[PDB]
Amino acid sequence: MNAIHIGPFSITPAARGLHYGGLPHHQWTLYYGPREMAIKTLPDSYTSSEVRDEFSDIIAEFVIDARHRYAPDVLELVNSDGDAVLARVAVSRLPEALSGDRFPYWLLTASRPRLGLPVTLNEYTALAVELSAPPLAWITGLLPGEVLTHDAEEWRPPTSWELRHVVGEGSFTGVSGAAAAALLGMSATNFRKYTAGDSAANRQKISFAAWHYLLDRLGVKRAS
Repeated sequence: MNAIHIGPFSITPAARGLHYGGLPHHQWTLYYGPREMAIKTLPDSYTSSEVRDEFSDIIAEFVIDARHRYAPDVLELVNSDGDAVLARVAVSRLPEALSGDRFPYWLLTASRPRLGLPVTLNEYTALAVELSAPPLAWITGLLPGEVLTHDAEEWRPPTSWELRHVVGEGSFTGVSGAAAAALLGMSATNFRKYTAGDSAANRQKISFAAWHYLLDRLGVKRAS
């Protein structure tokens, strides 16, 4: 009857069980941090991974909701007075020269309010290199800004709960602790001092530079 952890998710059994149809069950609750997500009444004869699996659909649609809810803005390349979209690019930040003929392409916002700027192809290229969003940028939709900021005066190290958004096989990147450690050039043992049940008594937290470098290597947030 031990509680189960899938990255930042938690499935816990209630303190006392119950009989249902003469057999012992327990109600298990799915938690995303403090948010209660789902309740299911499960036979005690269920293994741990039987409990775990019964909730993996509700988790999957959470992810789906988050990939959409936090998807980056998208820019569109069209011919100057052309008629089709020639390319699209997701961008984690908008170009500062956007508003309402020497140039042969327009870079357009894919959503209203429509902002545009005229660009040569080399200009479009430089912009996309600079601004392109990385594959898992939507995970930043779930982390607090104190953790994401490059302002060393306001930066707060992530908690193990926040770290588990991005490392751990049940995390939203799927990338395990041991792989994460190698990215940072540390031992698996040393990196796991940051993500543990007892990590509150581990005085060494992840460094500002390691964390932002990590988020880049995992494809969550460009170091720029």
